[PDB]
Amino acid sequence: RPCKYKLKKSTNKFCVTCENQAPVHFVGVGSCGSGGSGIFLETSLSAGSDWLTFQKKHITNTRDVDCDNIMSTNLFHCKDKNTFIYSRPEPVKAICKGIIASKNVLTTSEFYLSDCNVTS
Repeated sequence: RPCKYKLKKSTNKFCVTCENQAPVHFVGVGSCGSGGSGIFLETSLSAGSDWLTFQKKHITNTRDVDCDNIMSTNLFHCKDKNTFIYSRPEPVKAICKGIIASKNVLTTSEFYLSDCNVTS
């Protein structure tokens, strides 16, 4: 038990940013949230990371998270929240095709969304 968190689950699409035919940034859940401010509280995988690590960061092919055993995983850092996407890599990567412009579109399908938010 690393920290204390509250129970949040949903089932919906997600928004991201494609850069060189692969999504290297998260944007939002069921919508695309505008980035036109000096905010830096996000992971910002655009500079110093890739799509190849974006997957391991907050996506899984099997939700095994209980928000009490993540002391054993890479997420032991006691963050304020995280947003786990239970999907395959295909419906995430293939949202874009030929895009170099650092942009994507919101998905259309409904995936298992697994948030967990801190409770002090």
